[PDB]
Amino acid sequence: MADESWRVPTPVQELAAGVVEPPTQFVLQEQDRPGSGTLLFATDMPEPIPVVDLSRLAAADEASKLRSALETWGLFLVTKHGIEASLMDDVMAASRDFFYQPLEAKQEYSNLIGGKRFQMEGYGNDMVKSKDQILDWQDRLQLRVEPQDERNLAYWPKHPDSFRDLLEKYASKTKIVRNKVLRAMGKTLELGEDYFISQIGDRASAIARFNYYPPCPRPDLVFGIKPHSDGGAVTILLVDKDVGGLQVQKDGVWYTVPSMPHTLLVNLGDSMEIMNNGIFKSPVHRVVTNAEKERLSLAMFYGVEGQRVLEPALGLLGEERPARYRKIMASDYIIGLRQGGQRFIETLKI
Ligand SMILES: O=C(O)CCC(=O)C(=O)O
Ligand SMILES: [Co+2]
Repeated sequence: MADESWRVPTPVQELAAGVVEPPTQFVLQEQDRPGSGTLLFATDMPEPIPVVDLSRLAAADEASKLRSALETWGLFLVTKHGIEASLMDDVMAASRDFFYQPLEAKQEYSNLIGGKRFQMEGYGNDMVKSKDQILDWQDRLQLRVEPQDERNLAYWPKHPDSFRDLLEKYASKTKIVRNKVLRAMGKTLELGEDYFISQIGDRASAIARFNYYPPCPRPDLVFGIKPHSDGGAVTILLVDKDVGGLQVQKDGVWYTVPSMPHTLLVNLGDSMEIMNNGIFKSPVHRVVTNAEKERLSLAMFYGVEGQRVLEPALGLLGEERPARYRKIMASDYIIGLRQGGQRFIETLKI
């Protein structure tokens, strides 16, 4: 009937080889470009830089840093998070080893069912919904890590042969970090330390996303990953070798997210914004490319169980305090998120 072979994009790592212009499907309209047309993409983030010593989170001055960071930016760097540098280095080395393999080897894990049907899990790109869609300058391998009995290990790279063990160990380590952050948030919001852990639920999704950003000859014309907020409750992000690129939006201004060696980045998701009545909000963020080197990151997305109603916590609505978000089942929120200027969560504000 009709040819829709534009739904099947070639990996950017291939398209980026040796080019001096970005192919047209990556080029943003002038007013949408990182510097809107200029070479100045972002402002340096002002002090105090949002940094949280996770081992000292029970101390009041550290809790005050976490609260200040979440109010101001919706994210923070974490130090002393309990994840050994050797394991952070190895999981990102395993990722680099996978992306460096031949296209043939990587497409054995393709997220294009039968070579044509997008699904989220596997190696490739995000869904192409229309011919005129501007694509991001990245590829990604995305894997469902939790619940354990829902994993499809056929999409997990078999080479290098320690990829699976490294990801499993790392994910179990980021779950500890997740819970420590969530307990500190329940405490500062006076909701109980286990409030958000229980809202999220024992079988909640945890998804690993290994991002690969090839060098781009014209970083002013494309996004490595387009402006967005994460949809779940909390994201724990690891950037290999702290290569720059990540930026965060605040009051319409884009700020470079600074790096610290051996740290992780925690950012809130939209589901958390609703659950906490907007006290802390989900930050809009993006990745700009560079001309010199590839950039690798690993995001651990912690979602909320699908049938949980997302709604402002009851403890935040005492004393006739008004709800600022309509309620919505978590699976319904994700569905609305994947629909096509205005972010979906704006439709829920009251
Ligand atoms: O690569 C990064 O630093 C950001 C990744 C990100 O925003 C995402 O995968 O949702
Ligand atoms: Co993100």
